[PDB]
Amino acid sequence: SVRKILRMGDPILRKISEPVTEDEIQTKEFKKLIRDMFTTMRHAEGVGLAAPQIGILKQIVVVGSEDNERYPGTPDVPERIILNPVITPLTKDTSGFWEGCLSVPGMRGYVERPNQIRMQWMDEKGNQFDETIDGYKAIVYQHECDHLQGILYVDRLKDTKLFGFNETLDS
Amino acid sequence: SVRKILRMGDPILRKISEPVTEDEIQTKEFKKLIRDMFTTMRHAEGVGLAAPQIGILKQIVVVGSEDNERYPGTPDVPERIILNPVITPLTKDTSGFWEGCLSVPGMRGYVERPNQIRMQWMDEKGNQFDETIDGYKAIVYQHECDHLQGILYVDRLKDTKLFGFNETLDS
Ligand SMILES: CCCCC[C@H](CC(=O)NO)C(=O)N[C@H](C(=O)N1CCC[C@H]1CO)C(C)C
Ligand SMILES: CCCCC[C@H](CC(=O)NO)C(=O)N[C@H](C(=O)N1CCC[C@H]1CO)C(C)C
Ligand SMILES: [Zn+2]
Ligand SMILES: [Zn+2]
Repeated sequence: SVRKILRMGDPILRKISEPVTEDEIQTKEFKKLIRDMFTTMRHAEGVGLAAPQIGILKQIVVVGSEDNERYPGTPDVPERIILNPVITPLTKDTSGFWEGCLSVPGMRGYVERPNQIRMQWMDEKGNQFDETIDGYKAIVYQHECDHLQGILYVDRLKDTKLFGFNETLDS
Repeated sequence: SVRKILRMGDPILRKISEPVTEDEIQTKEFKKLIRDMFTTMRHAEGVGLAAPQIGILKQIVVVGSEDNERYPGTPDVPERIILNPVITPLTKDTSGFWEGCLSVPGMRGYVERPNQIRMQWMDEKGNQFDETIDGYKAIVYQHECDHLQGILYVDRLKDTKLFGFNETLDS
């Protein structure tokens, strides 16, 4: 099923989501959340989603793009569940990008983030990873990992001049 | 008649509007602009408006809120034309306030501006003033005068946490 997405302004979006236990991942309730998250993300045509975005303060992320409409210039991201992620920048180099949050509808803003990061997470199965990510994925990943710390891209705008509504940025 | 209002993102909103000549104020075309600005502001239920907001880069402002049946908690702002305004802060004291711009629809943000300023302008008749303004008016005035220097309140947000959509801030 599809859940409602919290819009910027609601304080839930600024609170810190907490860890997921090695037990919760087996609860029937959990499996349903994931499903919802996905079904929810897919609906709004997003590339990722964070538990809080729907109201749950748990370190749970969902990514993956179904190689579809809009973005015929945006690479793909494999479906995957990210739990209790922890990131570390590897370089001071930056890659600019116009981000848009689902919680901040109709607006995009220019945001520079590091382009080489070491992330450590865990999947629905319990396998723990520790690889080094780069390019677009790192961007996605970082954006999502931010919500877990109660942070929206708007907090990182390089220059407020470079921020506006889609309707008019496309002109 | 009513004119269209530029939304944040359009670059016109970031360019510097230029002065109005002692002649332009007599042009029949001018008088029409004013009428339009007002009729426009009145429609969107605003307290003020700047030429650029409708597409004209001329230092022209329009203010005015009579029967405050719309917004209570605030003073009255008498109808008036402000031309070629120049402000100077008089104190370092600040007064907080949740501003909303017509160019940034459906959103408010907390903004602290000085509360004692010396403004100098000129009216449709050509009379030049130089008085010291304070309280809510100064806020309005400063807000409006900002749009002439190509600045939106969003540029002055105290803390990005304190910024969101009306729909959800009223909770
Ligand atoms: C680095 C993360 C990239 C964006 C992630 C968001 C999902 C989100 O809001 N997470 O919190 C998204 O799908 N955003 C879309 C977006 O801004 N996109 C999708 C393709 C790239 C970019 C537009 O250039 C909007 C249109 C819904
Ligand atoms: C500094 C306050 C002056 C605001 C001027 C704007 C008009 C504007 O955006 N001009 O550029 C306005 O009407 N703003 C309204 C606004 O923010 N108001 C109106 C009453 C006080 C304040 C919020 O309550 C919006 C909500 C329509
Ligand atoms: Zn987001
Ligand atoms: Zn404004």
